Amino acid sequence: QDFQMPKGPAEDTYSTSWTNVNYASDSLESHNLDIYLPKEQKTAYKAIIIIYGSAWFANNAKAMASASIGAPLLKAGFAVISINHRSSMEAIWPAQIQDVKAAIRYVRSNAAKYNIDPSFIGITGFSSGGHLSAFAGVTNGVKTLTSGDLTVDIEGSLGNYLSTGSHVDAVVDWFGPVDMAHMSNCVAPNDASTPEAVLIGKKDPREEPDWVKLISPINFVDKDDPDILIIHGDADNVVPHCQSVNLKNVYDNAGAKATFISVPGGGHGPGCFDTQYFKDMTDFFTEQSTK
Repeated sequence: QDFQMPKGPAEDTYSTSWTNVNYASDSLESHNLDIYLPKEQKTAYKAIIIIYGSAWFANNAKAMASASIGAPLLKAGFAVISINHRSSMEAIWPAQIQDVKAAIRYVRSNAAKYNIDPSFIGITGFSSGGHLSAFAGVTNGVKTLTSGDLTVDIEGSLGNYLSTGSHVDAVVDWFGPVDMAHMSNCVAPNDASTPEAVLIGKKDPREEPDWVKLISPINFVDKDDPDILIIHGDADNVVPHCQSVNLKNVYDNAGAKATFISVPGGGHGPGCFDTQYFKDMTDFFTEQSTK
């Protein structure tokens, strides 16, 4: 009757909540995040960072990501930290990834204050958030990436915790676009009308091999990189299934560890956010948290 779309995780799934905390020591809402500790109270919680999907367009949707995936993470026993990032329309790449990295230095540096054990900081996201999650899980320890004559600052200088590591320990990628060389028909780059074109500054990806390489985490997968779980629906009409197939193939051929879960009849979210696959995520994140 009076209806309210779910805003953040349900109230009974957490004991403690800090909302609209800035992680960049500035005044931008694109640089805020929210933190939730489980109901089952403990001395410390290992942490999972989450990122909304939005074709990189949104800068204010951390409550959607919380509402979608936060409850199973809280019930599994992890602190859940949901972040904002800047819109592709207000800062082109690498801005989004510098935001994620800054958010990570924030969580790790201040873990104690939030009763976070920084022993483990996993990361997850859906769609473009899954992209950003994955881009972090293949760039632990990297401050710039260069392709041809193009150089991008991945770590950035955002905020006041630059000495703290900006690394993540495990990744769950929910149907993210991770191979932009093959987004069109799964064989080619898209044209300049698409969200990756805006991400690289309204250039035609078909003309920009270097930009396309440096927004595509599939290009940096290494044997030693943190393990990853990839979940994609085989009827996804927005980001094609082939993306996740490719990412898994690359993890497999580089000597790294990827699990790929394909969701039959799964849309771009629909059918994928079932108990079954939330469990795949929480089981994964638990095994990683303990190993």
